[PDB]
Parts: sequence; C-alpha cells; structure tokens
Amino acid sequence: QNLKVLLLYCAFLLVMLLAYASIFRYLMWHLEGRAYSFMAGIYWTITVMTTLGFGDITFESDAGYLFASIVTVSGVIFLDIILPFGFVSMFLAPWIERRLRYHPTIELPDDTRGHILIFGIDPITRTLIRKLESRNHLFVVVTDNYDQALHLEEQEGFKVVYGSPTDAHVLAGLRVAAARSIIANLSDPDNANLCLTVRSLCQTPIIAVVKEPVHGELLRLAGANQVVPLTRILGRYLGIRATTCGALAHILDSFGNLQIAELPVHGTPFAGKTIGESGIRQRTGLSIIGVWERGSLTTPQRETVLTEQSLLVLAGTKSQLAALEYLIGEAPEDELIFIIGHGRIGCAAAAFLDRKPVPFILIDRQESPVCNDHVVVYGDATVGQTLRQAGIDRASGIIVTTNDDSTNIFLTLACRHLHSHIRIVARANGEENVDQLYAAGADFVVSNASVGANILGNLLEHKESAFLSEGMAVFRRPLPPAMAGKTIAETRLRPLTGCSIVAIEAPDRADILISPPPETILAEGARLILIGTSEQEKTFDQTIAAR
Amino acid sequence: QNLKVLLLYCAFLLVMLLAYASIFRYLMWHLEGRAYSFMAGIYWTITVMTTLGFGDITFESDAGYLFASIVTVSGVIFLDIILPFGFVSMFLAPWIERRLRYHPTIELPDDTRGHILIFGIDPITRTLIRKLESRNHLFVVVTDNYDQALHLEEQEGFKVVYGSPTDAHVLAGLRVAAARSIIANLSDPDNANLCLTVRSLCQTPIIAVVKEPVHGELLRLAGANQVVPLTRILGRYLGIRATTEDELIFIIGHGRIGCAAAAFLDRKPVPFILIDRQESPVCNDHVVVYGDATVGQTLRQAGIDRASGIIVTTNDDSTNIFLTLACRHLHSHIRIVARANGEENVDQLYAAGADFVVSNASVGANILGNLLEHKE
Amino acid sequence: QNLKVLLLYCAFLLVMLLAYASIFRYLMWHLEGRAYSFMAGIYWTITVMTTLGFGDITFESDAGYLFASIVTVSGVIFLDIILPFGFVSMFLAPWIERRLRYHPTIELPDDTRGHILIFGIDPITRTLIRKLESRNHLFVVVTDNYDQALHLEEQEGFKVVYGSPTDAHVLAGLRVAAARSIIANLSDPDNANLCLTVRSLCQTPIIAVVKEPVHGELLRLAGANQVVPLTRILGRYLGIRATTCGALAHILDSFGNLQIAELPVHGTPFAGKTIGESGIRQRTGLSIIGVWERGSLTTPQRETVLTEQSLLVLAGTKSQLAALEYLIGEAPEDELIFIIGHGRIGCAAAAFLDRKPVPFILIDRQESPVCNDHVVVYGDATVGQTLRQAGIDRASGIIVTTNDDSTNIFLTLACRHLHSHIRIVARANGEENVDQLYAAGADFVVSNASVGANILGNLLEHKESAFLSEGMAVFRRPLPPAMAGKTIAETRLRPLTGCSIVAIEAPDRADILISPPPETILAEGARLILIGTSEQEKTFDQTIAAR
Amino acid sequence: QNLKVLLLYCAFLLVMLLAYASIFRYLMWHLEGRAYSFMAGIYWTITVMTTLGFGDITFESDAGYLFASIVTVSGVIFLDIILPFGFVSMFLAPWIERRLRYHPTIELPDDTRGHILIFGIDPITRTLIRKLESRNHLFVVVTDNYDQALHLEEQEGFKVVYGSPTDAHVLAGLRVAAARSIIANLSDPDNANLCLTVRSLCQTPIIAVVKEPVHGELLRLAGANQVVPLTRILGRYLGIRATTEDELIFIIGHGRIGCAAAAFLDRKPVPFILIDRQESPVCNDHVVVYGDATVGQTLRQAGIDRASGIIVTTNDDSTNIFLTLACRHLHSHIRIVARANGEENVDQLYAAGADFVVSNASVGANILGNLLEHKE
Ligand SMILES: Nc1ncnc2c1ncn2[C@@H]1O[C@H](COP(=O)(O)OP(=O)(O)O)[C@@H](O)[C@H]1O
Ligand SMILES: Nc1ncnc2c1ncn2[C@@H]1O[C@H](COP(=O)(O)OP(=O)(O)O)[C@@H](O)[C@H]1O
Ligand SMILES: Nc1ncnc2c1ncn2[C@@H]1O[C@H](COP(=O)(O)OP(=O)(O)O)[C@@H](O)[C@H]1O
Ligand SMILES: Nc1ncnc2c1ncn2[C@@H]1O[C@H](COP(=O)(O)OP(=O)(O)O)[C@@H](O)[C@H]1O
Ligand SMILES: OC[C@H]1O[C@H](O)[C@H](O)[C@@H](O)[C@@H]1O
Ligand SMILES: OC[C@H]1O[C@H](O)[C@H](O)[C@@H](O)[C@@H]1O
Ligand SMILES: [Ca+2]
Ligand SMILES: [Ca+2]
Ligand SMILES: [Ca+2]
Ligand SMILES: [Ca+2]
Ligand SMILES: [K+]
Ligand SMILES: [K+]
Ligand SMILES: [K+]
Ligand SMILES: [K+]
Ligand SMILES: [K+]
Ligand SMILES: [Zn+2]
Ligand SMILES: [Zn+2]
Ligand SMILES: [Zn+2]
Ligand SMILES: [Zn+2]
Repeated sequence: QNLKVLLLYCAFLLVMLLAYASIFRYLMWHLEGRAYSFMAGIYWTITVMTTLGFGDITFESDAGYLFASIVTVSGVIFLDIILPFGFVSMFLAPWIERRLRYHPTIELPDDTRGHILIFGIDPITRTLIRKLESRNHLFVVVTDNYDQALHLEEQEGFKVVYGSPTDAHVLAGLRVAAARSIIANLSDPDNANLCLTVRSLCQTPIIAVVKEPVHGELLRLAGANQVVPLTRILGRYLGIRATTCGALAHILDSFGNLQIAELPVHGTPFAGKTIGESGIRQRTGLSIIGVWERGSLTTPQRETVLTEQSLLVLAGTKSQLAALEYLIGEAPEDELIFIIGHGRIGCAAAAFLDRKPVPFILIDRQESPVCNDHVVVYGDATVGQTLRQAGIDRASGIIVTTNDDSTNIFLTLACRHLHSHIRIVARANGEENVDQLYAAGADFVVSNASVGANILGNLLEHKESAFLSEGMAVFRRPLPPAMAGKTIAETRLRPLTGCSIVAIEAPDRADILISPPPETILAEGARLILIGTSEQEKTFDQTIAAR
Repeated sequence: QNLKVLLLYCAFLLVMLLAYASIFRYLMWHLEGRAYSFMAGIYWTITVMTTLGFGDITFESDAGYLFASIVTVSGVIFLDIILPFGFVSMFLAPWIERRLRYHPTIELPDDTRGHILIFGIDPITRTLIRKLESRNHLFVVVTDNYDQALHLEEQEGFKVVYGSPTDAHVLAGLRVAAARSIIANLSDPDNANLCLTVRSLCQTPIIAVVKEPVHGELLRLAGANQVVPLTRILGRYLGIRATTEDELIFIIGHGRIGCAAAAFLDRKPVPFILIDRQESPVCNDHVVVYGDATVGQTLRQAGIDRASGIIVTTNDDSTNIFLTLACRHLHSHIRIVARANGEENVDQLYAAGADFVVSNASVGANILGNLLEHKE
Repeated sequence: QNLKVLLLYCAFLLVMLLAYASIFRYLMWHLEGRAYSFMAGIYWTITVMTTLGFGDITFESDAGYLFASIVTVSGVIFLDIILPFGFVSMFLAPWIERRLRYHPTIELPDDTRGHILIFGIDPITRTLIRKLESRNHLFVVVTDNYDQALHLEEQEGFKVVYGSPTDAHVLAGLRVAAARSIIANLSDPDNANLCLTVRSLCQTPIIAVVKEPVHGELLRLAGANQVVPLTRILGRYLGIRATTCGALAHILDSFGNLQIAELPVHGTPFAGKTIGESGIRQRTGLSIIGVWERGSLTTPQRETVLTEQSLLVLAGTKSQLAALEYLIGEAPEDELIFIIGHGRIGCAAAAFLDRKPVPFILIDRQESPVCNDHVVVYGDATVGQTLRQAGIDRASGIIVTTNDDSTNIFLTLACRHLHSHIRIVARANGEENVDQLYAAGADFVVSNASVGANILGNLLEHKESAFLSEGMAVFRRPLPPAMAGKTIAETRLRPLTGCSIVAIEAPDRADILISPPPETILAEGARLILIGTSEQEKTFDQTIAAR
Repeated sequence: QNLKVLLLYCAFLLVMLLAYASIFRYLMWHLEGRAYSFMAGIYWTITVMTTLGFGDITFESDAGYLFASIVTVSGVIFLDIILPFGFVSMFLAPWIERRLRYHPTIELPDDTRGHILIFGIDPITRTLIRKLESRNHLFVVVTDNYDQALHLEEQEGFKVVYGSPTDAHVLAGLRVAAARSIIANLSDPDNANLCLTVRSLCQTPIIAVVKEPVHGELLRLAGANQVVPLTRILGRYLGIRATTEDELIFIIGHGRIGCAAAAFLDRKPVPFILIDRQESPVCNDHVVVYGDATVGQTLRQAGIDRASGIIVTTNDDSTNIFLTLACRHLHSHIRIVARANGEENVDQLYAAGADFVVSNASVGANILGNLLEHKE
C-alpha cells in the first residue's frame, strides 16, 4: 500500500518538474525574449526546487520573479516538508506503533483459503504448529486471551487472531468456510459450542480433542468430524509399557474382518531377535504393518532387530491375534503397578490396566474432581516414606505421571536408585525433558507433546482420506492367481471395485510394501491389504470375479 | 487546536516576509541608490530565507551585508529549526501519548449533553448499546477497571470513561446533570452508593438493575427512578416455558435466576429438583442437590430420568449448550428450556436440542430499551 | 544540564563564525590581493555555512577553493548533522523514554533537606499528602512495589522513590538524616524494622502508625518518637457516637493535675442550647478548649449553638469532670449496640464500649484472626434475615463498620428505613463517601481518611513542640492578682519559669483565647492554661513568687 | 556494527566525490574547452552536492546542464534522504527495541568463556555475586520469570539471561560447555532436571544447593559435583548458639531450618518447643504448637516463661526483628538467637536484643564462595 503512495508521489514530482520546465521556457520566451532548450529547462527547475540556485539563469521581469518564487516555494514544500513528513507518517509511525504497542489481529483477510484454524493452544498444539511449520502450512491460532495473543505474536511461527472462539461473527472473520481444517482443543463444553457454531456457517472438517472419553459421542453430535481422546490414548501408552512383559493392545476392529493391534516387545520372546527370526507372520498369519521405535514408524525387514523398546503394529483376524497371545504367552504372577499421579492421564492408565486386569496402586496428593471409580492412596509422592508406606517395594512397575516434568525426573531418579529392578514408565509433558527422563533411569518415556502432534498431524495430512477412511473399513485379500504377473495400473482394481491398495507383502517374507506405486508388478501368492467402503468390500470378490 | 497554532505561524511568516521585502527596498534605495520593485523584494526575501541564493541581487555595502545576514539567519531559525521542531513538539508528541501509551478518558467535554451513562457493562448493556444505535445516542460506559477501560476502547459503538463511579468529582466530569439518563447496573450496594451520589448533584433519571427484588425498595429510596428485577424476570420466564400428575422439573443451576425459576414453580405448584455445584450464599428456602452437572452420573444420581422437564441455567453458555446436547441425547423428547447469557449462543442452544431459549441479553435490553424510550 | 550543552554549542558555533570570518579576510588578502571588511567576512561565512551561496564573493585560487570547501562542509556538519542530532538526543530521546517507560527514582539528590518521608501508602497517607500539598511541603513516598511506584508517579502530587524501606543503603539514599520527619505506616513488624534501621543512621523524628495498640511500647523501643493507634482511635470515635446519650471520653491525664476529655452533645441536655446558656464552665469549673463540629475545631463563644452532632473538648481536674458527668447525668437502661464488622476498628469500637460497659453485639462474616476475646455472631449482614435473627430489633444503636463504603451506605440505608428511631454511626473508608452515608440516614459519620490525616498532620505541624510536649505536662493556673493589668511580653513568664501560655479565659465567660499573642493585656481574675516540663510546673509557683 | 556501515557509507561518498570531480574536469574540457584544476573539481562538486550553489562555475552546454542536474540530484538522494534515513533506520530503531520496550537477553555471545551460571537468584546468591566482585567474574543469573528478568536488569553487578533453565537449547546459548562453574539453587526436582540436562552437554562442575539432605545423594547421582545442605547447616548453627537441668529452648518457626535446629537439639539432648503457624508439609517427627507467634498470648500459652533460650527462625526478617524486640522486652536476660535472611537486617536483630545472629546470606555465600575458589 505504501510503496504505491511513495512512488505515486514520485510521479507527481516528475510531472511537476516537466510542467515547470515547460512553463520556464514559455516565460523566458514571451517575457524576456530568451530561448532556452528543454535540458536548460530541466536544469533550471531542478536547480531551484532543489535550492541549489546557481544564479547563472535568472529572470529580470517581475512576472519572472513571481514565477521563480512559486517554483522555489514548491520545492521547499514538496521536498523539505511533504517528503520527510510523508516518510515519518507512512513508514516510521506504523512501524513504531506495531513495535511498541500490540495491535490485535481481529480478522483474517477475505482471500484466505485452505488454512488450519487452531482453537486452544497448549504443548500438543504448540508442537503441532512447529512440526507443520516445517511444511509451511498456514496456521492461525485463535485465542480470547489478550495477554496470550501478545505472547504468541512476538515468537510468531503463526498468525494470531484475538477473538471469542464461539462468536460466529469471529468465525466468519476467520473465514472458516474457506478453511482447510479446524483443530478444536478447547474444553469439552467450549468445543461443543464451537462445532455447533462452525456448523451453522460451513461444513469444514473439525478435529476435536476430547478431555473426557465419554464426551466423544457428544462432540460428534455437535459436528466434529473426528474426535481424539488424548488423555485416554496417553494413559493407554503409559499402560502397555508398564507391564513386565509386553501384551497385545487392540486398536481398531474393522467390522470383525480385520483387527489392528500393537505390541510392545519388552519381556516378550521377540526381544533381542530379528523380525524374520521371530517368525511372527509364519506362526500367526498376521501382518506386521510397521515397527515403531525411537519415534519412527519404519517398515519391517527380515533383518530388522527388535529391541526392548520396540513396538510392533499388527493386522489380522481375531484368531490370528489369539495365536500371537499364546506365543507370548502367559503373564507373570504378582504384577503390582504403582501409578504416581491420578489426574486424567493417570486415571486413564489405571483404567487401561483394569481392562486386563493388572493390580495397580494410584497415588495422588489431592482427590480427583472427575473420578469416583478409583480408590486412591492420598499423599505427596515426593515427601519421604509416602511411597514406602504405600508398599512401593512389592511393586513390579511404576508409572510416573505427574503434571510436572522435574518431579517426574526426580521420582524416576529416586525409584530406579532404590529399585534397580522394576519397570519404570515415565510421562514427559514437554519434549525438552524426554531425554533426561531416560537418563534418570526410565525404561520407556511417553511424550505427550509429540504423541499428540503425531496423531493430530496425521489426521491433518491424511485428511483427503480421513473422512473417507471414517465410516470405511480396511480389509486384507490373498492375491488371486489370475493376476500373478500383472501390474497395479494394469489390473485397474479401483475403477472396477472402488477400493485401494495400501499394502503388498511377499508370500514367504516378513517384508511388506506400504502404499505401492501403480507400476508395481504383482507376484504370485502375495497378500494384499486394502481399504474401502463396506459396500465395496463385498463388491470386491463380486466385481473381481466378473472382470 | 493544532491547526490554529500552525496557521498562526504561517501568518507570522507572511508578515515577516512583507517586512523583510520592504526593508530590503528601503535599504537598497537609501544605502545604494538602487530602486527595486515590490515583487523584487518578495522574490529576494524568498530567495534568501529559503537559502536558494541566486546571487543576482546582492548588496555591496556593509549595512547591506549585515541586513542580508539577518534575513539569512531568520530563514534558518524560522524554517529549518522552529518549523520542524514545531511539527514534532506540536503533533508528533500527541501521537505518543495517545497511541504508544494508552490514555483513558477521565472526563467528558464541558458541553456534553443528552448522553446516556452506563455503569456496569455486561452482555445485557452491551446488547442495549448495539440495539439503540439507530437512534444514535451517545452512550458512555464507565468503569473503574483500567484493563476493562482499555479493552472497551477498541470494541466501540460507545465512549469509555475511566474513574470511580461513586466519586462525585468523577460524575461531574461526566456531566451527569446534563445527561439524558443513567443505567445503574452495578451491585446492589454499589448502585445505592451511585444513586445517592448522583442525587446530590442532579435529578437525572436513573434506571437501576437490581439483583435481589427485596432491594428494589431501597434503590428507589436511594433515588432510582425505575427498578428492574432482571434475574426474577428471567427466572420467571424460564419457569413459564418449563410448563406452558407425575410432573418433575430438573433445574440445573441454583444461582439467582434458577432460584427465581424455582420460586416460580413453587407457586403453581410443580415439583422440581435443583442442582448446583455450590451452596447458595443468599438463599436457604430451597433444597439443593450439590454436584457438578457436567462431571458424570451426577444427573442420573439426582434422578433426571423421571423428570418431565429440564431447565438449564448456568452462568456459562458453553456449559448450557453442552448440557442441552447431553440431555437431548439421553432423552429425545423431554422438554428442555435453556438459558442464553449472550445472544451469540442462542442459536447453538436451539441446535443443541432446546425447545425454548430465554435470551438474557435480548430480554434485558428490550426492557431497558423500552424504559429508555418510553420514560424519555 | 541540557540548556548548558545547548548554548555552549552556540558559543562554539559563534567562535567558529569569527574564526572563519577572520581567516577569510586573511586569505582574500594574501592569496588574491583583495581587501574585505569584518562585516563582509561575517556575511560571507554565514552565506556559506548556511548554504545560501550568493556567489557574489568567491575565491579564484585553489587554496581559496580548499578553504571555501572546508567552511562549506563545516556548515553541513554543524548545522545539518550535529544540531538536529544533538536535539533528537538531548531533548527528544529523554522525553520519549520518561513518557513511554517508567524509570524508577532509586535515590534522592544529596542536597535534599527537611523533607517528609512517607513509608506505607493508603487512604490516610494519601489524604495527608493532598492536605499538606496545599502547604507545598516536600513529600517523598517510598515503596517496594514496582506496579505501585508507577501508578503514583503518573498522578504525582509527590515524588516517588522505589526501594526496600528497610535497607539502610536505601535510607541513606533517601537522606533520612537530612529529613524533617518520617511517617512509618507499614505493618508493625516492618515499622519496627524501619525505626531500628533509621535510628542506626540518624535521630530524625519518626511517627509510627501502630496496627495493634499493644505494640505501641514495642515501637517506641525501636525508636519511634510518636506512636498513633489509628484503629483504636477510630473505634473509639465510632464508639462515643453510638450511645443514645453523649458521655465523657477521657483523652489525656497530665499527671493527675489536668485532664482532657471530649464529650459528644447528642442526647445530652446541652443539645439545642448555646454554650453560655448551658453554663458548663460555671457549673463544672471546667475549661471548654474547643467545639469540634463539621470537621472544624472552633473556639467557644457564649452564643455558639451546640447541635446534636457537636463535640466539646474539655480540660480540668478529676473532680471537675465528675461534676459534668453528674450534670448529664445518668445513662438510659437497656442500651444495645449492634456493631456490624469485627475487624480491627470494629473490634476497637466494641473494646471501647466494654470500657464503660455498654451491651453490644458483634457481627462479621468471618472469624477474627487477631482477636480471641470477643464473642461474635457470624453472618453476612447483607443477606436477608441475618440482622433480624441477631435481634437487631431491640437494638438502640448500630455502628456500621465494614471495610467497604458501598456496603456501609447500603446497610445504613436499610437500617434507617426499618428502624427510623435508633442511633446509626457509620464508618467512611474514603471521604468521597462521607456525604452519602449522611444522606443514607446516618446520625454521625466517622471518616478514617480525614481523622487519620488530621492527627498525623498535627503531629507534623506541631513537631517543633511535639517531642517537646512529649514527656511534658499541660497545666492550668489562676492568674495571680499581681499581674492584673500587665501584658504577656511584659510579665516575661517564659524566661523566668520556662512554661508557655497556650490559653487565657475570662473570669465570667465561656470565652477563651487560644495561643495568646505576646501583646495581650492580662485581666483580673483570669484563668491561665499553660504547658511545660514537670520540673517547670513545680518551679512555676516558686519562680513566680521570687520574681 | 553501526560504526562500520556508517563509515563504509562515508567511503562511498568520498569515492562519489572524486568520481564527480574527475567527470567534471573531463566534461569541462571536452565539452566546453575549459581547463579546471583538481581542487576546482572537488570545490565544484562539494558546492553542488551540498546545494550551496555559488554559481561561479557553471556549464553552458546541454550536456553540461544534464551532468549538473545528475550531481545535484545525487547530493539530495545521498545527503538529504539516505543519510538521515540512515541515522533513523540504523540507530534510532535500536533505541526503541532496547529502551522503550524491554528486550531480555536469551543467549550469550558465542565466545563467552569462564563465566559462572547462577540458577535460582536469592539473598544468598545475590550476596555471593556482590561478594566475589573483586575477583571480577562474569556472573550470569538465569530466570524463567520475565518480571524477575526485568527487575534484575537494572540492579546489576551481573548479567541476566531469560529462558527455561531446564532447556538444552537454552543452556547451549548459555555456553555451559565453556563455563567455569554452575550454581544450582532451584528446587530439588528442578536441580535434578538441571543437572541431568547440563550433564548431557558437558562436564562443567555443578554446585547444587539441596533443601532436603536426604536428596543429597540423588543430586550427586544426577551429576552435581558438590552438594550443599544449607538449611541443615543454618539450623545446626542456630542450635549451637542456643546452648554453647531445667533447660528449655523455644524455637519460633518450624520451617526447614527451624526443623534442622530442633533435629540438632534432639541429639544433645535439650528439650525444646516448636511454634509455627502451619503444619509442616515435609515433616512429622517433631511435635509442633500451632499459632501465629505475632498475634497475642500465643507465646505465653505455649509456656515461653520457663524457657531458657529462644531461637527466632521465620522466613521473614521483620517478623524476626519484631519477635526479638518483644522477647527482649519481656525477659531482659534470656538467651536469644536470631535468624537473618538477608544481611541488611543483621544489625537491627542485634539492636533488637539478640545475643547471636546467624546470617543466612553471609553464611551461604561464604560456603559457596569457598567452594567456587577452592574447587576451581
Ligand atoms: N508430588 C506428587 N505426588 C502425588 N501426586 C502428584 C504429585 N505432584 C502432582 N501430582 C498429581 O498428578 C496429577 C497430574 O495430572 P493432571 O495433569 O492433573 O491430569 P493428567 O493425569 O491427565 O496429566 C495431579 O492430580 C496432581 O495431584
Ligand atoms: N456445571 C455446573 N453444575 C451445577 N451448577 C453450575 C454449574 N456451572 C455453574 N453452575 C451454577 O450456576 C450458578 C450461576 O448463577 P447465576 O449466574 O447468578 O444465575 P442462575 O440462577 O441462572 O444460575 C452458580 O451458582 C453456579 O454454581
Ligand atoms: N456484609 C458483611 N457482613 C458482616 N461483616 C462484614 C461484611 N462485609 C465486611 N465485613 C467485615 O468487616 C470487617 C472489616 O474490617 P477491617 O477493614 O478488616 O478492619 P477494621 O475493622 O479495622 O476496618 C471484616 O472483618 C469483614 O469480615
Ligand atoms: N509469625 C509466625 N509464627 C510462627 N511461624 C511463622 C511465623 N511466620 C513465619 N513462620 C514460619 O516460618 C517458616 C519458614 O520456614 P523456612 O523459611 O523454610 O525455614 P525456617 O526453618 O527457618 O523457618 C514457615 O513454616 C512459617 O510458617
Ligand atoms: O524556446 C522558445 C522557442 O519558442 C518557439 O518555439 C520559437 O520557434 C523558438 O525560436 C523558441 O526557441
Ligand atoms: O583586509 C586585509 C587588510 O590587511 C591589512 O590590515 C592591510 O593593512 C589592509 O589594507 C587590508 O585591508
Ligand atoms: Ca530437561
Ligand atoms: Ca455460539
Ligand atoms: Ca459516594
Ligand atoms: Ca534492616
Ligand atoms: K552569480
Ligand atoms: K548563486
Ligand atoms: K540549501
Ligand atoms: K543555495
Ligand atoms: K546558491
Ligand atoms: Zn480414576
Ligand atoms: Zn433458592
Ligand atoms: Zn474483638
Ligand atoms: Zn521437624
């Protein structure tokens, strides 16, 4: 806006120069009978407006004096007054204001399209923003907290809009209809308010982070396209790690046709072994769709070594998972898990361990305001003897799940020093503490920030097939001998059936190809894993038989 | 003010020009025997004070040199020093004390007349201002809270004054005597203070919004012209909608309004159940079940199944929406009457499953509006 | 500092002008054989430094060119660079800093003498400062609260120093030794800390406002020259006003020789009557040393009318006060005083009423943290029925003493409307509410702010005879017939005895002259009231008999 | 940095001058057949770019006019626009971001070496810095509290960094690897976090101040080189002074230090009485009389009459002074040992009536000082 005003002024200046130069020649002629060239006219007019004033060309008439004077004042006005004033008002004042006084962004420009609206800032969403700023996605966080909007604009890896997240006028200004996605990370009541409100304007996909798993149905009702029970998921993860030996954890039941389950490898026979050596696919009929270790979901190779901290992601039928549990097989007796911290996550961990069930003890300094189902040992786990008196000694595992990382580090530090034998699973509230938790002696660390972001991020990047894969089922099919040699693009499975190929695995290998390219040549006896509607899964073996 | 001093300066300049032009001609004549025209004196003086310096017209005498030096230094003092120092001191300084450091208005212009003072800004009064904008009144809201004065400075269809509502010196700079009307929407003790204070200065009509209907008489006594028991009115509105045996009405929220609702259902009578997360500080005529309506089995363990009606009356609209959603989810047909604290939430309450929605802001503003128009 | 730097620059500029002018003439001569005058030299040098450049006087030599150039650059540097920069750095930058950013005054300049140090800001001291700013006394308030020091510098009717009030380094910077007086209005422990600390530096008189009357001796021990029990005094004042009829309140016992007592006139026979009509001096032998009414301690005239709100200040012997109490004389039965608010002042009021004693009831919403001696009826006096249930009906008086003026107004409003008969005494925390308390129906209002300031102010203005009148006694003497006609300055009572004349009263009048001028002619039979040491009160009748 | 750009500009100017002076001579010659000296070219160019404009040397040709116009516009662009815009943009802007809006230091210069990091500023560490100033170390204190960073910016004999003490990215910009020593004076859990974090970057020696002596072992385990149990030391100091039957010692204040004092008197043994206004959150081996030592009969109703010694150990120095005064007032000769939290109060405690005064700041600093010098 300002460079235009700047150089539009330069246009006016230039036109003024020509005009005065032209009139200068006109007057020198008609008033004094002197002829000057165009260059002389420019030269004189510059000399005067610029106040150099050589004096080698002057008028002698009064009318020439009046004109010289007019041109002279014009220079003083348009080079010594307007120009610096224009500068101090179009450049300096705006900058000094924005740099001395926070001016809240109330509204998003009309043209904004395909942006990600973030409602409710916290470690999870802060980590999300940093993780997808590495992709340079357009993130707008929205807050109704003035002191917060300030703080977020100074280290702005993101634009901030200050406004009530539940006003439709605000949402309109945020251009929610034009938005790509929306993360709803407010309280459950505010989220409910937000979804209903956004839904009154648009059909933009909303991802809600629910604080109490029972409110999930309620938030879908309000209009959330996806609901993520973080504290439950986080508790579940502190849970599967706390047992002395690893154990299956069912993730998705895709109609009873295909199950997805995860298995931590600690304490299991598979620990220390390589994948093909453990022979899981051969003995279970399961598919290993990935090895999550060190924060990276990698694809399974035969020579890939499973460590105590590894976690297998598995897919197969209900009976194939039962075979795996037999191979493990039987849990050790007198398992006793101390869960320090009885907030939402601590509660979630205990609730997961009760699903099995595994004997646990909850400790917290205060009584839960939300839970009435769990008996808790009240005490400060930091003040001496409190853990001892709770029977920390006959414990086989400690989950340390406090809202404070330093306390978690300190507890992990102490427990591992007094009980070098037992399993220690620690909660990291920020990723800046994960390493020290390990250094303190924790066997595994669950990092809320990254886990939360990994989920939300994947729901975001796989959005184009998220609400597609929502209501749809993932299934597995033995590659029919008819296509033993043909390529994916040649078979044309999608325009006939409507399903997609998300995995191919070899008949006698633990090696699987994830999301195969259309030029992939299909081998004989191979096993396909597909995803599609519950009307395309039945119209598969039908349509594939017809053509 | 800035224009006058600036153009008063231009006048002094213009005088100084004519002065120097004339002295120039006078000296040129008497000192050097040269005759120059009036236009030549202007042109020369402009030429020298502007530092152009053509040099085509110069004195040759010492006295002419001395004069020329004086006019040169004048141009510098008055165009290159004072004029720019003028700019900065005169109107770059107002820009700092009004744009870099927030300066709240502590007084209205002496001649302010016909304005409606607002004491106690809230959804109701904010809705009132944004409702009567087509009549174009000058609404002035008054707060003694700096941060609130600051936030109300940008969100505007109204002016903000900052000072103690109960200070007579503050009300005078507010020009109460010349105001059209006062809306007193502070606490009952504060309103009483305000009325008595205003009544010591003037007879400006006051509309007081009262929290406890028993205090209505006291507020009229302090000097309020009208008294509006909004919470009683709002509660009566909810109770009316909850009905028009085995009839049982669940009233979630036992604040002042939910209380008014139950006070209403007492007269019918229709049996009800009050739930609140707190013991009431002002009431002890009603039996309340304590608990957070949001947490869990709280509503079930209060017996919300054999209820025939539900009134949602929390001071928080998102809570209201959430409860409405949850109740409509559990029981597809049970009559739900819901409270909207701000009119921004009215539609989501309906979308949540409510059968009728009482809109506090809209109801308050209408009463207050119809009181501002009909009384004045 | 800056105007000196400003015009010292103008000196350098001027010297530069002369120098260049002189050299200009020197060079025109020796380099070109041209002679110019001094005026021509000034004229040329100004023309060039100022960049006018007429061109009617130029050099032709190269050395003349070099010189013209040097002078030219000098003007650009010293009129176009230095001068505006010097301005933007000595004028603009300091102002913009002080006006955009609060710079705390850490220290008082060395030369500061005779200033009043204020430690502990509140309504009392805020009122004090405004009351003695009308005298233009030098007030420095000291605070260790940053956010407060800011707030006080914007509406500065006073300089603010930001610092720990108990650091001797701070006190040294405050120049406590050079100070006139010091008001110690911190907590009792901080005050104790302050006195001891100040006393380690100087002997500057300290006035301490004690929060708990029992700590008074403790604070004198620490070094306070004067101790003021505000809450006790304030309670006492709500107390003497709450009874249905006025009653003597003893103030000072000057060794048993002379007592000072105050008497509110409400309910007494003296109400409605004029002073000489009530004939108090004649019937009691007392002196009426003043009539406090409407915030003004006036002198008593015979025709002065006593109203229900008046308060007599009285002086005389123990027996003369007993005579007055008989004249009153006997209090009405079934007195019942409701005291709403049981903080320090409320407690003080009850404690005063117990000195008599008068039956009272204390009401408060919380239990006192400091008092264990008073039985209190717990309740919110605002929520309905609470007062009724307390038996507010058989009350003869209500003291309303809450920390909140609006609540006091509202209570006063309600009580007077439900009980138009009973005595209502209200507490005003700020003077901006005193009038409305009266308008609400209060019979008398005690204004903490003004009362506090009136006391502190008088201890300050009478400082030159405060620590003098501290340890000294005030006494009254019948004017001996020997001086029946002589003038004060002629008697020479001070250089003989050492006492002072602070009052003269006529033999058959209620008219008294306060602080008589030395030219006063003494009448026959008159009664003198004097003040002096307990060694000059005995060496009075001795020295006055000898000469 | 500002000097270089500024004087690099002067160089460009000087080049431009010589350039224009030479072109001037060249054009004057080839275009007009006039020969001018080098000095004449400087003088002319200075005359034109500076807008003086003597006019004694002017071209007569169009090409000479065009050139003169170019040099004139150059003077304006480079002396009346860029140079002043240079001033403001180059060093009037740093003045706003460093003097009108506080900018905390979030990182130390890359080459910072030999500095002592302070984590947890308090009277002890503040006394430590102001004590070792004669050795002239570069003390850097680190806070994660903005307002505290701000206040510590003015009160200085030390530098202030602002960031999370337990962030590895923050400790790296703090150049821990090249630091002389670290004083860890946060809470026990925070100290543990800090040690482990520092130990992942470097082997810089750490002196941790520990609150609960049982946690000493844990802190060494986390990586602290020395562990200092100050509160135990301070309490032992008080208990030593309270003594060197019917001996009974009143210990006012049952925080960590007063506890340490009583833990000390247990070993002798000398019977004592603890008074505190609160139940201890960390202790339950000692019996405590609850009450505020200041309020009233509290000390008498605890039996402070038959006490033979009194230890004042409150976290507040004015409270300590006040109690000492009151105790010395009641009993003229009873041994009183008093705690000074900051050394500013040591003398008033003595003036209050104390027999011995333990100065936390002075004792802490000496230990920490003698640990900084002797270990390094
Ligand atoms: N030292 C401690 N000992 C026992 N419990 C603690 C301690 N410190 C914190 N806690 C508890 O840990 C819980 C924190 O969990 P919270 O953040 O509130 O929910 P969530 O479990 O989902 O993270 C709190 O309830 C808190 O009381
Ligand atoms: N989740 C909740 N469950 C039960 N009561 C609630 C809940 N949230 C708010 N409330 C109650 O709503 C009341 C607010 O009262 P108020 O705004 O004065 O009028 P109303 O009668 O409409 O509730 C409070 O007493 C508060 O305790
Ligand atoms: N509505 C009320 N009903 C009863 N007591 C009240 C009410 N409001 C305030 N109070 C009490 O009045 C007392 C205020 O006195 P406070 O300022 O604390 O000491 P002081 O008596 O010296 O002024 C408080 O203890 C407070 O509890
Ligand atoms: N007026 C008081 N009466 C009794 N105890 C007090 C009083 N003021 C402070 N305290 C106590 O002093 C204690 C402070 O403990 P701390 O600073 O950790 O070390 P210390 O052992 O020296 O007291 C607190 O427990 C606090 O309750
Ligand atoms: O510059 C003025 C000019 O005006 C006309 O065009 C004349 O023809 C020309 O001779 C003259 O030079
Ligand atoms: O201005 C220069 C002057 O120098 C000497 O003083 C000469 O005597 C004088 O003739 C000349 O005018
Ligand atoms: Ca860390
Ligand atoms: Ca809404
Ligand atoms: Ca008032
Ligand atoms: Ca001190
Ligand atoms: K010329
Ligand atoms: K010229
Ligand atoms: K010029
Ligand atoms: K010029
Ligand atoms: K010129
Ligand atoms: Zn639970
Ligand atoms: Zn009720
Ligand atoms: Zn009491
Ligand atoms: Zn202990």
